[PDB]
Amino acid sequence: LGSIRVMLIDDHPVVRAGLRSILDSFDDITVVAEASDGSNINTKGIDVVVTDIQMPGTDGITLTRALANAGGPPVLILTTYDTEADILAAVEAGAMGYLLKDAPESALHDAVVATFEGRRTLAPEVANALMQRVSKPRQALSAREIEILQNLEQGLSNRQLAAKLFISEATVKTHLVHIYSKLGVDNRTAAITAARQQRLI
Ligand SMILES: [Mg+2]
Ligand SMILES: [Mg+2]
Ligand SMILES: [Mg+2]
Ligand SMILES: [Mg+2]
Ligand SMILES: [Mg+2]
Ligand SMILES: [Mg+2]
Ligand SMILES: [Mg+2]
Repeated sequence: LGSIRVMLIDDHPVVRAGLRSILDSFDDITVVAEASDGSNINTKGIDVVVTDIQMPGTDGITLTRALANAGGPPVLILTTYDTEADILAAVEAGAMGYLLKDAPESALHDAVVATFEGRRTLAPEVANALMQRVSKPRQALSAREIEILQNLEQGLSNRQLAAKLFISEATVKTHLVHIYSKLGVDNRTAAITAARQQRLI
């Protein structure tokens, strides 16, 4: 056949229509099927699946894995640089290709062809979006949190901490949750050890 037969999947018909128009505009690509999620999909006659991440029912991450399990057609995942979707889970799913939805049209064409030919598209723009999303610098422990650790080191219970610092036992407990998360621990003895190793107190 002269054209690569695409199934285009997106829960947002206003966005889907723009992508369809772009894909169909190439002489070597034809959108033969559309869907609004990844459920019940029949891939007979489909050369490439082009899919969104965020969709109700079966999302693009689950669809990617399902098609992989079936030995189904290869998948190109489209997203946005500022997506609220789980971009890390999408990348971990191991689709053949990844591209942003507002990439140059030629790049979308080339991504479809690459996907069809079984060549990976790990688009730098997607990689950059992933790094931005997952690499979040975390704030220092606050003065209050350091104070709590210094008193935990002296062996104070939650009640004693509350009495000494003039904050409620519930407020103490909330702080401890946050401290334990920052320290990578789940109890008070381990927190003290970590705070000592980390030279925090
Ligand atoms: Mg969408
Ligand atoms: Mg056009
Ligand atoms: Mg066409
Ligand atoms: Mg095929
Ligand atoms: Mg453009
Ligand atoms: Mg070209
Ligand atoms: Mg000290």
